[PDB]
Amino acid sequence: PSVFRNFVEKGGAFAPEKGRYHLYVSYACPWATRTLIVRKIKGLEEFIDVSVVSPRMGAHGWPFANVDAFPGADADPLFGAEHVKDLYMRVNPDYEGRFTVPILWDKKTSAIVNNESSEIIRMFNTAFNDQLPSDKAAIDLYPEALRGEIDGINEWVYDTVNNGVYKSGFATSQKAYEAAVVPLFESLDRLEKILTGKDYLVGDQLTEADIRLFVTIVRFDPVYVGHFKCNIRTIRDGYPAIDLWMRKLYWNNSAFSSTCNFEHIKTHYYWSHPQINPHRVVPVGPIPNILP
Amino acid sequence: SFNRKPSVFRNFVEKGGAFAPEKGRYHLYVSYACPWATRTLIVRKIKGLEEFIDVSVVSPRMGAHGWPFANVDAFPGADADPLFGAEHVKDLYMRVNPDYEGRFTVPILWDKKTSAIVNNESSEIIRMFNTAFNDQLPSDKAAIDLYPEALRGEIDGINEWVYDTVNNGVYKSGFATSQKAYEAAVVPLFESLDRLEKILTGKDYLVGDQLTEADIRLFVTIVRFDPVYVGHFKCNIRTIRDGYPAIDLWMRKLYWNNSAFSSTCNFEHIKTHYYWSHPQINPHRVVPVGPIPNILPLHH
Repeated sequence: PSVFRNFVEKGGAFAPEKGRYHLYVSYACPWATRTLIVRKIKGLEEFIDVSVVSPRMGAHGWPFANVDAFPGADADPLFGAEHVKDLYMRVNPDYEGRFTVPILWDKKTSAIVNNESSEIIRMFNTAFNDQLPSDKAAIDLYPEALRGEIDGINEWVYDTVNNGVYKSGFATSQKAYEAAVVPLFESLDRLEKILTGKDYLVGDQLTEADIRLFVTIVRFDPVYVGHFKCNIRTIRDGYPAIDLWMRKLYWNNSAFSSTCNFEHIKTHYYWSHPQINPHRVVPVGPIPNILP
Repeated sequence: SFNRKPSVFRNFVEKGGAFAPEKGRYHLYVSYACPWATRTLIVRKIKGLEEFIDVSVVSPRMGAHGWPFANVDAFPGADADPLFGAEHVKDLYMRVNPDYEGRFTVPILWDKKTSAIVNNESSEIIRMFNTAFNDQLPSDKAAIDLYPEALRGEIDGINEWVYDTVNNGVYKSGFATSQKAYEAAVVPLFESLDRLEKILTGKDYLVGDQLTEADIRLFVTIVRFDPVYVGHFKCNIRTIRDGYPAIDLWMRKLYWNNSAFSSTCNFEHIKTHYYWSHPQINPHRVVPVGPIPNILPLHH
């Protein structure tokens, strides 16, 4: 239940202006990786900067490179912040919500525009088109011919897959655990017969629906199988077409390979959850992280 | 780092000795989840001793007081203690020696006549179940020898590094409290699994093209490798199903073609024990739906 739900739209308080917005993310959080993937498909590395927090979350939440100097992590360049908490309590000092990543930060106002990944990739989809080159501005991860159909698939993929892995690993009872994994793999079987032969989830063109499914499927086999007990079967050997669909987004599209740091992924989940893995031991994991 | 503790009771059921092979004299305390106990049960049915040694099945939900019996924890397939009404396996060790400071492991070979423990080392128990009782068994069951002396050099050879890197290596992988000790155990394990993969390629048994104990000591670990050991012990470099086809296929030929490996294999007891009994590896005691199925069919 994320707060801050404002959009960067022309003629608004948050207008698409170059070098005005900063994106606080982690390479491990799948909702943050959404924003980053879309940020590179449309070439916005000149409109939105990115600070990568350390994956070893704990006690004080997401830390920055000054307190925890993990490879690939950035220090906070806007403020002297040590943890993501500092940006939330900057805007509201009695904020009782959570310190969720990603964060799209407005430098000009010094406030949070949005931290809901579904919308950030969608404002990263419109808004900035006037200032982008012709090829990168042509990309549309949400054309309205197949829009309504995307929200349909994105809705049950969100509930059973994107979030289903989380109610699997974080469940504290056997009953709640089983209530989450079975719909997860049932929807994975439904997704498996969708992507048989097809190369994309919808309409022969890469869409956000592929992206919201990719960031969780890319972490299914390394993390979600062992750490979240989503082990009915693996995407590697149980879902061959889902597997192959994922690897051609990975090896044939730069916005998925450069946005995928398995070190941050596996280190975060296994280290920052002491009540699922008390000794913070990260397995050598499935080798390799992803097949060719 | 995980350092196992050796067994204290190491007497044998042999010739004119204190422990002679007499029908209905010995009681075997086991659990369907313990792979070292499952050794005893596999050998007990290959050589047909179900009328010489009875078996009490301990509840798989170990915890606090160690292995409990069906009277304190009523899990399906678990038995109560019929000889002394014991609540936990600890009681049988403490019965014979009230100043016994060791651990309360299973299996237990109990001498009813002395009211004492004959043996609690699985490596030797499967070897006394192979000798001793041959005079009293039928010809078919007495002919079986899981340790013929022609191959008593290959068996101890393979059994030595299979125990250290595979049988016990899986335990020092999962029970490790540090990243280095974890990595120090998983790498030799899968290295020995690669070596095991090239041995059993084409072959039907580990040594000399016949069912030996070495096949039995390796089976009890491989059959639970994919269900428990991958997720719970983070031994997930590869799975036996899709990474080691010859080890996998070797295991399924012992499972589906020999009843003494299927009837001694209760996956529920296996998966419930490891996930419920280790609150320092899985604090909320949640047992995954696991790899489906527990073991692949004989045609794959």
